[PDB]
Amino acid sequence: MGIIAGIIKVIKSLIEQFTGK
Repeated sequence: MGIIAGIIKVIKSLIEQFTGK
C-alpha cells in the first residue's frame, strides 16, 4: 500500500476544509 493507507489520513482533513461551519 501507499495511497490507500494514507487516504484515511487525508480524507479527514479534506472534509474539514470543505465544511464551512
